[PDB]
Amino acid sequence: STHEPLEVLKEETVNRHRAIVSVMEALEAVDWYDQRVDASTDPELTAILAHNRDEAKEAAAMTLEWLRRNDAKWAEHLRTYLFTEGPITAA
Amino acid sequence: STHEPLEVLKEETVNRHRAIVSVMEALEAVDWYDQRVDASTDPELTAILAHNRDEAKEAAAMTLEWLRRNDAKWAEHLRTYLFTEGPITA
Amino acid sequence: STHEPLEVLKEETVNRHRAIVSVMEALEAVDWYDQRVDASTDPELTAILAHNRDEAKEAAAMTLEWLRRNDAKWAEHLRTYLFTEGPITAA
Amino acid sequence: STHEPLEVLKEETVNRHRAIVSVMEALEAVDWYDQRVDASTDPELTAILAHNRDEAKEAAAMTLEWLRRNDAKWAEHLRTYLFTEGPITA
Amino acid sequence: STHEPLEVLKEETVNRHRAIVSVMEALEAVDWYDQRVDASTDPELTAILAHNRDEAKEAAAMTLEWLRRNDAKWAEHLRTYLFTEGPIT
Amino acid sequence: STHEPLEVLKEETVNRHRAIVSVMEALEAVDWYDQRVDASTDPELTAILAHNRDEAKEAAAMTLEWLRRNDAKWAEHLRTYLFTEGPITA
Amino acid sequence: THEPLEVLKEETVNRHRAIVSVMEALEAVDWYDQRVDASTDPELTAILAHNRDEAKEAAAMTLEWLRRNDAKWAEHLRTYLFTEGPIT
Amino acid sequence: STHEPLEVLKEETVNRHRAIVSVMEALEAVDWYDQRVDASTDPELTAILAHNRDEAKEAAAMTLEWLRRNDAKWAEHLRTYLFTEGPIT
Amino acid sequence: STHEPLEVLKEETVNRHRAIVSVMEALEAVDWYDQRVDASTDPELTAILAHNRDEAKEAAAMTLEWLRRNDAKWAEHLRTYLFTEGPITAA
Amino acid sequence: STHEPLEVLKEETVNRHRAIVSVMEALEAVDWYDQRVDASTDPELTAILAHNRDEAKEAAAMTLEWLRRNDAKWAEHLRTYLFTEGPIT
Ligand SMILES: [Mg+2]
Ligand SMILES: [Mg+2]
Ligand SMILES: [Mg+2]
Ligand SMILES: [Mg+2]
Ligand SMILES: [Mg+2]
Ligand SMILES: [Mg+2]
Ligand SMILES: [Mg+2]
Ligand SMILES: [Mg+2]
Ligand SMILES: [Mg+2]
Ligand SMILES: [Mg+2]
Repeated sequence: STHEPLEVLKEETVNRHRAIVSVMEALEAVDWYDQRVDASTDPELTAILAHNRDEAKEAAAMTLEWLRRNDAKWAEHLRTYLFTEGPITAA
Repeated sequence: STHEPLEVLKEETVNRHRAIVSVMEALEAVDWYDQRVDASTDPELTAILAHNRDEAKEAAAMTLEWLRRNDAKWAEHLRTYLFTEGPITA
Repeated sequence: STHEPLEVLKEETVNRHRAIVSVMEALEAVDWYDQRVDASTDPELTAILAHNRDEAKEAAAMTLEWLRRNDAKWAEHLRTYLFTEGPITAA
Repeated sequence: STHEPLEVLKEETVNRHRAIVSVMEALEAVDWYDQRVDASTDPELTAILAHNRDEAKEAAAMTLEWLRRNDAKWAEHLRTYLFTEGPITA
Repeated sequence: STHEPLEVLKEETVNRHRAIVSVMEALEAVDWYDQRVDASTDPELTAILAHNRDEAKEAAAMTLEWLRRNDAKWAEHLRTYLFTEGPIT
Repeated sequence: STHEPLEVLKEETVNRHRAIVSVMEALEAVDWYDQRVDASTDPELTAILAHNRDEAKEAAAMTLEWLRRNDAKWAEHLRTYLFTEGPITA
Repeated sequence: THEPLEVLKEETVNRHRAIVSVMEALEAVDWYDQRVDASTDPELTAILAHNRDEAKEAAAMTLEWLRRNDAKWAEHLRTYLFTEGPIT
Repeated sequence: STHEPLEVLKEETVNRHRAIVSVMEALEAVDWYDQRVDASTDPELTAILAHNRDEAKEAAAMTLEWLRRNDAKWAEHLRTYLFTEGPIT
Repeated sequence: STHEPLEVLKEETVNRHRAIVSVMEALEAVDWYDQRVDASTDPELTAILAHNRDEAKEAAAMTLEWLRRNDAKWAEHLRTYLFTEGPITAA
Repeated sequence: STHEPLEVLKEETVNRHRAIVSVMEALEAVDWYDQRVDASTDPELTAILAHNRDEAKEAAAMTLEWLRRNDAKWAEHLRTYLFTEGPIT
């Protein structure tokens, strides 16, 4: 699934890759479930879709914390920006 | 861009969509840049690639903070897990 | 996201479409998560990936039950094969 | 057809992959067949598509049972939710 | 799902489009199921896959018969080649 | 181009794969050529496209006869439905 | 298409139909020829090679249409086709 | 990037592959550039896009001549249809 | 061919979109042509491919100057980095 | 990520490939961000997207200069067209 061959990649690069694409897929799941939540005309499907939407938000948060713990620059930038107030582009 | 038609989606949903896919695109850029840094055999090229890799992390972090501010569940789950100690799943 | 234009589709069909593709995406995440579980050389990431692997299984299951309650043939074929013994083709 | 290389994947993980993508492809055919059932303006084609739609639902059902027999968590979660009454998220 | 817009296409063309992509999708499933039959190391799964493989051939054949009945050239060319002997060439 | 690796596939499975995808690609060209015939506003182009469309039906028909000859269930299922009368779903 | 139809000229849309018909024919020639090399069944190989060459013919016809209906295709095809010596 | 694996392909087949897909990629750029010429509302961009549109036409033609020189059936079929008069079919 | 619907885009934006993806496609032809130049074992074909590779570079160049003339930040950032000496990151 | 296999590619060709695709990916980021700048109905988000849009223009510029230093024909053609006035063609 990696774009470069595995023998030229440091083991750590490959685990960050596995974590990053797991976040990507959770995010995409959040977006698509929410869109189906707005568009659904069956209220029982909608509760299911919204529950799993929020489970996918959780999966993303866990895996982002791993990246933060395992990457110095994710650590610095996430601290710079998450849980702040005032203009985001100026933090 | 969207999966469902724009006319049945709430304004807020569509703005969050724009933020989510931007984080996705920055995440993917992080991954691909970093793999290229490992594999690059030109150190001037490697330096560019590694610099822009970290600019993409910042772009991701900015947009995720936006999601955090505009979505109750993004705020709750990011607060449960980010900047913690001990087993993440716990 | 539908193949045929929305105006020629019955509302129920579009609701089942939303359900089916949601199961498809959940299945896919189960598969991709589990493969990363085998391949991860970081045990912290592996635990995160396995936890979310199994939440994706739950989302699949909830949404198939919705399909079952809202489709006569899903109800029939699921009843025939799930929770059986002996050769599956022989049920 | 796998994301990770075959050599680091347990044999069962690869057979479960084969089952999951087969279920995925069956589901997609159900969906597309049903949409074409609604849209076809030739009632003969419509009968074919509806018949094969349901064969495809059956193929998904068979393979899902295989998953349930070969994965403790599929078995638990399918036991929690299928053939129940009342709110699915409860 | 069509390439040209629906307002400029004849209705029969659009039904034939529905039949054709149904055949393609069944064919693709035949191929992919059969490859998994070869590669599967769990024989209970292999049996499921081979049963579904062959149900997919049946869906293709039915829908190819619909095309044959609803398209003169499908009828001509399928008549020339199917169930013949000697070099297909 | 095979979903599974070549070393685990039987040679005849791989040749049927080569035949099957050739039929698919010919089928696709029938559909796309026929759609362009309906939509074209140049009658010379229209005549080219309808000519090649029907050539594509021929390549499919040829390769489907090969499949019939080389796969027991293609033979059985094709012999059940082609050149029949009355409701197909029987 | 790329752009929406309402901003496109009708000459451009017909050329598009011709161009992608050539592209698809070209792609079929390639994939057929690769399967000709790879096939270990000679009756299939004969079929695949036969249809390969029909696809070259479908491409050639449609290219003549582009030539007759596009001034620069007519110019560039005339410059290079059926020549000898360095193509550059 | 090839359909079949490289180890079972002739180098001739693979060089013709390189030529065919290069023509395909040029053909697409001609189409997409021309569509952008129609759609552009800036006359300078439009002028750039049209020039590069026509460079792509040239690249297809050169590479198509190589195919003619290296493939007996390319040679026969191109010589039947290019630069002719009357019904192409 | 736009991610967002045309009716919400500024006309100058869609034109810049048209120029950007044209650069992208020319860049891609340069890369793929060059790889075919290295790998090709026929020099007539390699010469053809090498000629068109460089024509594609020129197409990228022309189109990027249009972007430069119609977007201040393209103009600024391109003015900082192109035709410089010494470490590219430090300009 | 290459179309041809790495073993037949010169080391520098692969490096230029890495640089080219990096520019390509930046370019796409500029476009999609800018379209969302126009379309967003939340001004805080728009500010983020406009900032990141312009960071991506910068990455493209950096990486484009690297190409200019490592490819004689990029150097010639970039020399010809960038920072000029008058008809580009
Ligand atoms: Mg949870
Ligand atoms: Mg906790
Ligand atoms: Mg259903
Ligand atoms: Mg749950
Ligand atoms: Mg059955
Ligand atoms: Mg049956
Ligand atoms: Mg013929
Ligand atoms: Mg012919
Ligand atoms: Mg020229
Ligand atoms: Mg030039």
